[PDB]
Amino acid sequence: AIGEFMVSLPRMVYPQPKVLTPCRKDVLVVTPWLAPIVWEGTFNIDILNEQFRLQNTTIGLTVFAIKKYVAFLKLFLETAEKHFMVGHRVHYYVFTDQPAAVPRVTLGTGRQLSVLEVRAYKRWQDVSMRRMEMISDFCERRFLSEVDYLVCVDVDMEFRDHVGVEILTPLFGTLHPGFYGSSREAFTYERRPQSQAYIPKDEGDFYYLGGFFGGSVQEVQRLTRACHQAMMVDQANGIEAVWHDESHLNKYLLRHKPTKVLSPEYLWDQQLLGWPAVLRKLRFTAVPKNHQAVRNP
Amino acid sequence: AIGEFMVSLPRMVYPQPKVLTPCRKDVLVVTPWLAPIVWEGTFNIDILNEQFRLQNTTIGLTVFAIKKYVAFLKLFLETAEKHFMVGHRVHYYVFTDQPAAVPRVTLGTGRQLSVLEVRAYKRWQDVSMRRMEMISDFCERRFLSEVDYLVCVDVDMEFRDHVGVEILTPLFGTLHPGFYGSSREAFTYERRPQSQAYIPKDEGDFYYLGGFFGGSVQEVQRLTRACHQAMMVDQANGIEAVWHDESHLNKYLLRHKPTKVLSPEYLWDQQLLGWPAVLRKLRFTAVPKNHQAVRNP
Ligand SMILES: O=c1ccn([C@@H]2O[C@H](COP(=O)(O)OP(=O)(O)O)[C@@H](O)[C@H]2O)c(=O)[nH]1
Ligand SMILES: O=c1ccn([C@@H]2O[C@H](COP(=O)(O)OP(=O)(O)O)[C@@H](O)[C@H]2O)c(=O)[nH]1
Ligand SMILES: [Mn+2]
Ligand SMILES: [Mn+2]
Repeated sequence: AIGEFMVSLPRMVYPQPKVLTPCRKDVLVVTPWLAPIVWEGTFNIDILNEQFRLQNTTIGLTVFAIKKYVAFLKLFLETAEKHFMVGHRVHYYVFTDQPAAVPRVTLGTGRQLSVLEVRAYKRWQDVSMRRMEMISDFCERRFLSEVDYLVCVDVDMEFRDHVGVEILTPLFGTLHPGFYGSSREAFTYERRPQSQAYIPKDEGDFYYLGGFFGGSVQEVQRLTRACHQAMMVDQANGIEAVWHDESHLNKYLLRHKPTKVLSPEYLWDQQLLGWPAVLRKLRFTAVPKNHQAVRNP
Repeated sequence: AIGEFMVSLPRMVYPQPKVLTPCRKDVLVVTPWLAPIVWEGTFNIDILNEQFRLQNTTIGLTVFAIKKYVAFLKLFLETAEKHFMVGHRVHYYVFTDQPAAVPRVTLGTGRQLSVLEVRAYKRWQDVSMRRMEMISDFCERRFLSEVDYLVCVDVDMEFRDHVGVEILTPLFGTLHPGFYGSSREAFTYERRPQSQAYIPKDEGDFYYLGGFFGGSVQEVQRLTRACHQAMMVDQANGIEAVWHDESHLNKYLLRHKPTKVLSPEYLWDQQLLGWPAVLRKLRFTAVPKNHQAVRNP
């Protein structure tokens, strides 16, 4: 449940937060609209686990495995079992054009998996973009009755470390690992005024990822419906945003500020970007792929 | 309104938040349960004003002026007009045993004041404590229909600088200016196990003030009802907590973590504590008083 009566926390023994000692002095840990930016060291997971278990929180995790990307599911799901919301109720929703190719992964107690068959688009861009329509369609029925929060991620990934209830909030995005140190004029937002995703060079807070966002079911429904509608407008006008669904997600999160922002710990590419000092953990990471080969027949 | 459909923010030009630059390196700006700690420099008030004006937010401010404390109202209200939620809808609720002693203060547009007559208790401790009952009684009727948030403060105070929508959240407390640098064993929590306010020496996050707390009407109703009920249990058992309503508020906020914490900028005593470097602003400050004289006939 979200927003129900909250029972008292039990007695807990943990280190006192000290007002005159920051958790992290090397990074921004709160946005200018007072949303936490989630980095290792900023949260006590024991307190958060208590809060969320006392609400019997259920988390849905959506992942698309269309065409050749079914090959990524086994590692994705097996590592999710090790690191994603362990001890909490989890419902995986695997969207695929090949139900028979979904691997048989052994799940911990209180965790379930549903396979949702969908159509495969020819263009990888359309496969990526149509996730917004598909997620919004499934919010309207299944998700509202079955989960409290939705977490929507790419499949070409593996969990390596804890991804837990610290991320949960009405609406979150994740800082793209390529651009967290960049100035806004360098962000690869859509820059053509003819697109609904357009952001001028003097606007923007952060560059968020298309591959890891989420929130309450209500807020995820809103985001995905808005991005789908914006994409349909662009299609009618003969324009496709430079980075597809990610461009639209960035426009949405500029105008509807997220209530938490995840640091790049939560989506990293170690082959491309290494392991900087500012990252104490690499939690969820890119699996190397040959883009041209895996995206086409 | 709270939790209604949120329209898009307009285009705004403001400084980009930089991920590799903290707003404040000298203080903790987020709690271990991912609640912001509100200090100058951590928020862009223009973004926040937009968010809250787009929801047509109404803020109630409760203040008790019982017996001789009616003398503090003129300065309290006149300075509130200069600094408290300016541009937002405000409803002041002045609880008093002397309606005719409430000064005629000129209010800005969109602001109103209601005088609520209540009984005066003999003991200043009981006057302070019974605010919980009185606030919870008035939540049940007036406040739920009239305001979105409640802010509950002491009267023996003046505003000197901005106190605005940065504070608004489901539930907040304020760091006591005497103890923000103290270790938890030094906090003046109730230490007798016989009291409902009891907190052991190895528990506690912060020492919060009885004089400045608030939140949504629902959460303030919960807090005030719980503290009143706990006080009634103590009374039946022949014990009065060491710091009265403040002791109970501290117990409640230990077990029900606030969703924002206000820094001591928001309740300061300059005569007792000066103006430390860590305080960039003194927003709401103690008016000097002779405690013995003003609390008794
Ligand atoms: O043929 C495809 C292309 C894309 N995707 C899905 O769309 C996501 C985004 O595409 P991709 O991971 O290639 O984008 P990148 O991370 O490289 O930006 C993938 O993770 C898959 O979940 C898919 O299932 N099959
Ligand atoms: O005779 C009294 C005693 C207390 N109060 C109210 O109770 C609050 C708390 O008391 P006080 O300010 O004396 O406490 P302190 O700040 O000194 O702890 C005051 O601000 C008033 O709002 C009052 O109205 N009349
Ligand atoms: Mn990917
Ligand atoms: Mn006072």
